[PDB]
Amino acid sequence: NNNIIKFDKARFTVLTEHLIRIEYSETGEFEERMTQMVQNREFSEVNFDIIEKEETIEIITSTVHLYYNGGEFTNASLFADVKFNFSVYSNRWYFGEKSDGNLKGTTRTLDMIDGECPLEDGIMSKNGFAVLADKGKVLTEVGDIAGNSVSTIDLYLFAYGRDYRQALKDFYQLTGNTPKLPRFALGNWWSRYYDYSDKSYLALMDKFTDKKVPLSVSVIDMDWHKVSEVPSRFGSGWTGYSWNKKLFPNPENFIDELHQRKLKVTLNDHPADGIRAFEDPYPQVAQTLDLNTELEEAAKFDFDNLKFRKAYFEEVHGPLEKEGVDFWWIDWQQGAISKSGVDPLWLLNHYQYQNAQKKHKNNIILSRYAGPGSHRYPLGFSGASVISWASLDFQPYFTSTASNIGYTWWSHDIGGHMQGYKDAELSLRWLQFGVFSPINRLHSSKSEFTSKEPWHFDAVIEQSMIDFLQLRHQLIPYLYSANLITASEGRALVEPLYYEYPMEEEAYQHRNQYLFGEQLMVAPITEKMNSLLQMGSVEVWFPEGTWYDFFSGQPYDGKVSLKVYREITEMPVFAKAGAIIPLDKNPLKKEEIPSEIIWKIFPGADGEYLLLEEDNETKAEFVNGIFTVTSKKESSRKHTIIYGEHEIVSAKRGEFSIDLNGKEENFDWNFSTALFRRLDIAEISYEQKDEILQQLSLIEEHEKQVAFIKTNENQELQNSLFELLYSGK
Amino acid sequence: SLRWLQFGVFSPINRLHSSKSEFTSKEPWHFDAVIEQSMIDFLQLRHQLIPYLYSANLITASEGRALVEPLYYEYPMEEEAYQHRNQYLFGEQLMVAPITEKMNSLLQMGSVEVWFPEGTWYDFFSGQPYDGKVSLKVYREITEMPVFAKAGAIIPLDKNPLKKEEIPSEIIWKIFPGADGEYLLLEEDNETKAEFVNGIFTVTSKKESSRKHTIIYGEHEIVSAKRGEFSIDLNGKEENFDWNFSTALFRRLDIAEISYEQKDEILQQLSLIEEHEKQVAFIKTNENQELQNSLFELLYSGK
Amino acid sequence: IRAFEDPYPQVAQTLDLNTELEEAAKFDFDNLKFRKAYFEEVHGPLEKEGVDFWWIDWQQGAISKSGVDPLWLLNHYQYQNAQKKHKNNIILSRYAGPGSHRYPLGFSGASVISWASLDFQPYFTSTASNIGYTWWSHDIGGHMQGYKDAELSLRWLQFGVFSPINRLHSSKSEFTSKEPWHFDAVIEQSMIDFLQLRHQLIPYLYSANLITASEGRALVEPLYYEYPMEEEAYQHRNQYLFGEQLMVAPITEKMNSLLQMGSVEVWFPEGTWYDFFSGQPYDGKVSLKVYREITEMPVFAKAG
Ligand SMILES: OC[C@H]1O[C@H](O[C@@H]2[C@@H](O)[C@H](O)[C@@H](CO)O[C@@H]2O)[C@H](O)[C@@H](O)[C@@H]1O
Ligand SMILES: OC[C@H]1O[C@H](O[C@@H]2[C@@H](O)[C@H](O)[C@@H](CO)O[C@@H]2O)[C@H](O)[C@@H](O)[C@@H]1O
Repeated sequence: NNNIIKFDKARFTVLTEHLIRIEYSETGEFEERMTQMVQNREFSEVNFDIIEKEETIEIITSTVHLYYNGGEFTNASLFADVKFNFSVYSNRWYFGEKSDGNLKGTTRTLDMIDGECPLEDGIMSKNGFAVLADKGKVLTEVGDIAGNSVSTIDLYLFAYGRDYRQALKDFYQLTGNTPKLPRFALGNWWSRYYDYSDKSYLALMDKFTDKKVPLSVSVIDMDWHKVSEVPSRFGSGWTGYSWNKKLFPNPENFIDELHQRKLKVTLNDHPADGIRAFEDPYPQVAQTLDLNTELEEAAKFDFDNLKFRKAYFEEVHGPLEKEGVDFWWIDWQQGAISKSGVDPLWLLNHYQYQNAQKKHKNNIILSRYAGPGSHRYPLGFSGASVISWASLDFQPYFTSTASNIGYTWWSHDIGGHMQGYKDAELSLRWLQFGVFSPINRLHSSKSEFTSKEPWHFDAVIEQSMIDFLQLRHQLIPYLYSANLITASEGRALVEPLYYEYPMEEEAYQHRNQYLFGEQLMVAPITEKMNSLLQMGSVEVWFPEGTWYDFFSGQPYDGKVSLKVYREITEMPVFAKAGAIIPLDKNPLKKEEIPSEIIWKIFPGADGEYLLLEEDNETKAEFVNGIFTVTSKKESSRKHTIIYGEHEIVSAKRGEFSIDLNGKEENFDWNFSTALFRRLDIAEISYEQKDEILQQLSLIEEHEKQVAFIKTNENQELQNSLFELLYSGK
Repeated sequence: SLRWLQFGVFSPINRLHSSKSEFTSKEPWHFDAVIEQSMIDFLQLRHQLIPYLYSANLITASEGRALVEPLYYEYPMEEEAYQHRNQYLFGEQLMVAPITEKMNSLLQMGSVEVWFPEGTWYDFFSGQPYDGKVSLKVYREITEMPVFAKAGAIIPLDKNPLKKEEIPSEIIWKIFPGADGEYLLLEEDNETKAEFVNGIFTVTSKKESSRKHTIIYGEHEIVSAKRGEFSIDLNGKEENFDWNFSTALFRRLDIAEISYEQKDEILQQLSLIEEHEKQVAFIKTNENQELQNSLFELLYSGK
Repeated sequence: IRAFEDPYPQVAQTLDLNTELEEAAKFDFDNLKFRKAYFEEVHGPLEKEGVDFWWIDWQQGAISKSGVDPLWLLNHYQYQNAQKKHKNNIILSRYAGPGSHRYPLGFSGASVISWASLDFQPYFTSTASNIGYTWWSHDIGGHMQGYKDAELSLRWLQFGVFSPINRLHSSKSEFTSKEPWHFDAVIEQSMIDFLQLRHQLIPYLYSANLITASEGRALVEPLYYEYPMEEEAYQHRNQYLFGEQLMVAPITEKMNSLLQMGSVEVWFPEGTWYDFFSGQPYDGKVSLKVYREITEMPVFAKAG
C-alpha cells in the first residue's frame, strides 16, 4: 500500500492522519495476522508527507511528526512531535518513555479494593497523543492462538489531540467493535453468595414480583455445586460442575421455573481446579482426554489445550446448558500463568464468548477485564470490591474512565461485594449509581448480613430502592438504543465530561460526573449526608445551556460550578432544554418490547431522539414547539407524551404530530416549596429555620437574598440555600 | 493600639494615655514605620474633624442631641439597628463601624459585620459604594477604618489641621454625590450653611469673613480657596469615585497569605466571568470561608 | 528552530532542510552542523543586537543518540562559545554532573515558594562545594507555587545576599514580583538595605571568586571544612563560612509572634565572635540560640 513505509528494520503504516502502526523485525518479515488486541488493519487511504534521507525518515500527518533515525528502537532513535500546543513541553513522544497527560483506562478487577486503585493508561491524553503497545500473540483466521508475532515490536501511535470520540471510534475499527448486548442484560440482576435451595430461590423471585421489583437475570452463585461435600483429598469445593442435589434435586425443573418467570439464568464458574474425579461430568471428560481414572487423574484447567476447551464446553458446560443455563459467569481469580504466555482470563473470555453464541443470539459472558480488545467479550465483571463509601466514591470515575480503553460494559457489584461496614444510606447511594451505570447487578458476599434485598432495610430505604429498581426497567429502551449505538457507531453509553467538552477545564475536575447516553448528565452523590442538613451533596459543573433536574425540573443556568444537595432518596440527574427521553410506561410488565413509551420532553429548545429497537427505529423530533413521532415499521405501540410537568397525550397509536407551543412549558418546582422542605428536614435550631424562612420571604432583591444567606454561621447551609437561590434567579 | 486610635478619633474625646510602664507609650514612633504613619494620619484626621465636632458640640448643648448615637436612635423599628453593638452614628453625616478584632492573618485584613440602612452609602475614605438595606461583612487592612456617608452627605474638614489658629482659615466641603443634602457649621462667632440641591452647591454665612472654601465633589477638587458666599453647579461634574472592583480585588489577593495558585485562579476567573451571579457562584466554591466573605463584599459593592 | 522563526531561512539553507515541507531544525547538540547553526545563525544575530550571555533553561530530559546528557552538551559548548564575544563570560544553566563547575553559573530552577524550600537552601548551597559546584544561583524568594509571606521573601533575600549569586526571579503569576516596593514600607526598606549590602560586598566576593579560580577554595564552605574534628560542625546544616572572614547562620523559620523575632541555633567555634552588623559579642566555643527581628540577619566575624 502507499500508506506503508519501510526504513532500516522498521515498518510504518499510516492507518489514519492520527494513527500510525510502528513495527520492528530482525528477520525483515512483518506481521499481517490479527493479534489478541488487533482484529482489522484495513483503513481508508489518507494523505501524509515523507522526508526520507540516507540515515533518517520523518512521517508528517495533519497532527504528528514521527521520526526514526535507524537502528534498534530507543528513546533517541524513535520519537514524535505532535502539531498541537496543549502543553508547553510535553508535546514529544519518546519510544519506551511515559509522558504526562494520559487520562487513564481501566484494570482487571476491583477484587479486595477499598476505594481507589491504580489504573492502566488508555488511548486518551490531554496532551493529544498516546501509544498502545501490541504485546499479544498472533491469531489464526478462525481465532486460535498461533504463537509469537514476527513484528517483535508492534506499537500504535494515537495523535488525535482532544478528539477523544474519534480516537475511540478508530480504536474500535482496529480492535473490532463491541458486539450488541441482548436486551435482558440491561435489566436488574439478582445475585447473592448464599446457599439457596430451588424452593427458597423461587420464593425470593416471587417476593420480588410481590414487592413490584422487576428482574431480567437470576444469578446462581457457587453454592449451586458441591462445596462442603467435596472430599478434602481433592482440594477445595471452590471449583465445581456438579449440582448439590439437596438444594437442587431437579435442576432443569428449577431453571424451567425461572424461564417461566422470564428470567435468564447464569451459574458461577470457578474454573481453576478443572474437572476432578468426584465430578458428575468426570467419567465423560476422562474418556475424551484419556485420563487414568484408577489414579483419579484430574483434567487440570488448560485453556491453551484445544481438547480441554472442547471437553469443557461440550461435556462440562454442555449438560448444564441442556438443563437451561443461558450464559456463563466466568469468575477467575487464580493468576495470569499459562505455558503459551497468554493470560488464562483472556483465553476464557475469548473462547467462552465465542462458545456462548452457539446456543443464543447476541449472548454474553460475565468476566473480569482481560486487556485492550477484551471489550469484544462483554460483560465486564469488576469483582470483590470492599463495601465502603470510599469504594462507591471511586466507582463512577472508574466506570467513565474505562471508556478511554473502549471497555464500556462494566458490571459492578451494586452496594459493594465484601468486608467493609453497614450503612443503609451507602447501599441506597450505590444503587442510585448502579441504575445509571452500564449494568445494574445486585450482588454480595457470603455474610448473613450483606443481602441487597430492598426489604433488608427500613421502610424509607426499601421504598427508595424499589423506586430506583423500577426506574432501571423504565430506562431499558434508552439503554438498549445506546447499546446498539455502541455496537454500530463506537460511542460509549458512559462518557467522561471531556468527550463532549474537551476544551473546558471544569470537564477534567468532576471525576464522578458523566454523560449517560446523549440526553442525560449524572452527578452521583458518593459521600455520607451532612446530618445537620439531612442531605448529601456533590459539586456539579453545568455546561453552557439551560439544565433541568431530570426528576424535579429544578432549573440551572450554565456555565457554572455549583454544589447541589439531595435527600438520600434523590439523585442529581440533569437534562438540557430540548432533551427527549423515552421511558417504558409498564416497567413491571413482562413483554419482549414495550407496548407503551412515555416521551419525556424538557422545554426551552429543539431536540430529537432516535429509539433503536430489535425490529424498529422510532424518531421523536421537537422543532419550533411541534413534537413528531415516526417509525420505520408500523406497530400497535401506544405513545404517551409528557411536556415538562403535564401528560399531553395518553396511549396514542401510530405516527403523529402535536403542537406544544400553546402548552405550559414551566415545571412546578419552586423556590418557596424547596426552601421550606430543606429548612424543615434540617437538624438545626428552630430560631434559625424561622429567621431564614422569614428573611428570604421578605427580602425581594435576589442580590440581598444572597447577601442574607452569606451571613449564615453554617457554611454548608449557606451552600444549600445558595443552590436554591441560583436555581430561582 | 492602631485600631484603638481609629476608634478614639471617631469618639467624643481623643486622649492618648497609658500606665506607669516603660513599655506602654502611645507615641506613634514607639511602633514600626507602617503603624507610625497610620497613627499620624488618624491623629491629623482628628484635627480635620474639629469643625464637625465643635458644631455637633453646640448641637448637644442647645438641642440635646448626642454626637454619638446608637443606630436605634435613627432606626428604632429596624431589628438590625439593635444587632450591631459597636456601630454608631457620629454627628448627622457619618456612620462608623470600628474594627475591634485582630486581623485574619490569611487575609491580612480585619473585619466587622456592617448593617447598611436603606439608601446608597459610600466609604468615607475610598468611595467604595454599598446599596442598603443589607448586613454585609466588610474587610479593611489595619491602616483603614470602616466609616460611611450617605449619598448627599456634606462633611466640612479643616484644610490646615497642623496650623495653630483659633478657627480654620480654610474649610474643605466634602460632598458625596447622588442626592440633595445640607450641613450647618456652627462656630463660636458664625453659622455657615452648605446646601446641595438639584446639583447646585451653595455656601452662605450669617457674618462675612476672609475664610477660603475648598469644594471636593466625590473624587475631584472643583473649587480651591474661594472667599465669601457663592453658588456652583456640579451637575456637569464627574459624580463617580475612582474606587473600582478590579483594583480592590487585585489589592486584596496581593496582600493575602494564601497560595499563589488560588490568587491566580481567583483573579483570572473573576476577570473572565461576565455575569455577576456567576462571579458570586465562583467565589461560593472557595474553600476559604472568610476569603469568600471578603470577595463577596467586593462583588456586592461592584453589583 | 521551526519554520515560523526569523532565523529559520538561514538555518534551513545551512542544514539543507526541506522548506516546502517546513522541516524543523530539531535540537541535536550531538551534531556539529546543528551546534554551528545554533551559535552562528540563531544566537549570533541576537548577540549582534547586544545579548551579553545565555540563560540556558533546559528541562526536557537526558536523552541523546550519543548517550551524553543534552544539558552537559549545552553547558560545555555554550560556555566555550560565550568566551568568543566577552572575556571570562558565563552561562546560566542547571547542574550537569561532576566537572560541570567548569561552566558557571549554576541555575537551580523552579523551586516552590515556601519556608521549607528556604530552610533547605543554605544546606543545599554549602553541600554543593563537596562536588566542587560553588556558583549556584537560586531564584531568590523561590520560583513558583507555594504561598505569600513577605517575611519569607525578606529572609530569602537575606540568604541570597550571602549566597554565591543574588538573582531575584519569579513565576508567571501577577502576584510573585520580587520588587521591594511590592511589600509594605518596613519590608521594602529592609530589602533595599540588603540589596545595597550585596553591592558593598562585591569587592569581597570578587576576591573570593579569584581564590576559587586560582586556589580551588569555595566561597561557601560547610563548617566541617574549617572544623573537621568538631561534632557541632556537622550539626548546623544551614550555617556556613562565607569567604574567610564571615560566618553566616541564616534564619529560615517564620518568626515567633510572641517575640516578634526569628531564631537559629548557632555553633560558635573557639574564639571571640562579633555580630557583623551590631557588634554583639559571643565567647566560643558554645551552641546558642540567637534571635533577630525580621530585618536583621545572623552574620558573624572573629576578633581580628
Ligand atoms: O463465588 C463466590 C464469590 O467468589 C468471588 O469472591 C470471593 C469472596 O466472596 C471471598 O470473600 C474472597 C475471600 O477469599 O474470595 C473471592 O474474592 C467472586 O468475586 C464473587 O463475586 C463470588 O460471589
Ligand atoms: O521561562 C519561563 C520559566 O521557565 C522555567 O520554569 C517554568 C515555570 O515557571 C512553570 O510554572 C512550570 C510549569 O510547567 O515550567 C517551568 O518549570 C524556568 O525554570 C523559569 O526560571 C522560567 O522563568
